[PDB]
Amino acid sequence: ASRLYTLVLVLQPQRVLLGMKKRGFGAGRWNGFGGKVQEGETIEDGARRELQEESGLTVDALHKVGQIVFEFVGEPELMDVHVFCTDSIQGTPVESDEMRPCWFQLDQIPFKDMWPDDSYWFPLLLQKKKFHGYFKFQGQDTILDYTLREVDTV
Ligand SMILES: Nc1nc2ccccc2nc1N1CCCC1
Repeated sequence: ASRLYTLVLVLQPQRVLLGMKKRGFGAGRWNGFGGKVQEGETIEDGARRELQEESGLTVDALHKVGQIVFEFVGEPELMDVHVFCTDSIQGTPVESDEMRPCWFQLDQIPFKDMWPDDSYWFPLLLQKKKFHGYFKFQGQDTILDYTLREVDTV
């Protein structure tokens, strides 16, 4: 009863890359890069493809850092989001009709213009912790309840 999704954060020692969606899913918020996984495609392969297609970057090594399940009250399908980190990229991010990438110093993460769950798990990602999480939403701006715990293996 869930659909697989990937989310990739390009995290360097002093900055992180986010992209502003110009429309569709996530318009007007800063997002990591990702999307649905294809049939016959592993999750790690889906994440590499999604990062490259949406940001224009080429990634060597991806590290699995978390798994987050999203429930939207009333919607049957859960979103099972597999979160990845990387610091080994080649290229320059590309702005397209769909996405506007920007680098953010770690102290200037725009949490007020991101999703409400990001304020909870993003700090774990930034200090190299792995996590498993669950968030129940009503709409897109209200967390009804949640769980989030640090783990040794994702
Ligand atoms: N992190 C996200 N939180 C959301 C909360 C409510 C509604 C939608 C959301 N989308 C998110 N992300 C976009 C790509 C994966 C994570």
